[PDB]
Amino acid sequence: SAIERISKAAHLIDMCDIIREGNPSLRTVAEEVTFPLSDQEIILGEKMMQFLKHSQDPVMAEKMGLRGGVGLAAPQLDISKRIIAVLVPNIEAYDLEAIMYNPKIVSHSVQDAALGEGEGCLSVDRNVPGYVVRHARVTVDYFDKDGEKHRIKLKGYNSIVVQHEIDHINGIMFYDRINEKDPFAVKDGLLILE
Ligand SMILES: OCN(O)CCCc1ccccc1
Ligand code: NI
Repeated sequence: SAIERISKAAHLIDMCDIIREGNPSLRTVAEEVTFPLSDQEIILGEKMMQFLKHSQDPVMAEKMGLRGGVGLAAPQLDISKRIIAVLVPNIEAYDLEAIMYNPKIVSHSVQDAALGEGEGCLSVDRNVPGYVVRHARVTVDYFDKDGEKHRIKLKGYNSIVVQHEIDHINGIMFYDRINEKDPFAVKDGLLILE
């Protein structure tokens, strides 16, 4: 069991725990978690966040052969649960740090946005150029490990990152939102971030 081994106290998540394109799990819609959460579901959230921090540490990422990341979704660990972790650094130490259970976008702006540099994915071993078109702004509802409900409004990079992870729990990949015809086309109402 993926969640079983990953939740072991001694286990440290690394690239070998992350599945890549081709694995059906990434195109499957993750199942919602029920409350109260099991101890394993809470630990998994914590393990995920620990992974993000490790991936962001120079020495850690190096020793563990980790690809840097600011977000991670359970499906990427072959665990089909609606659980995601986000850790966006400020340029406190973080612009956004959260472990979200059953996250859901309850409202979004008409205006769209996309990173000028485009996007990458820990489960995708290749570069796919293009603007990943997303909602500029979103209001997201989610539950924390204690089952408490949170409603937040995101913009800029945080908005992009959370949408990328929520897409994972819905079986969607970043390149699914890039314009096939013109990967770098700038449509009306599209806000390029940079
Ligand atoms: O699932 C997360 N992951 O593969 C790491 C990439 C996170 C990310 C990077 C740039 C723009 C949006 C999201
Ligand atoms: Ni990804």
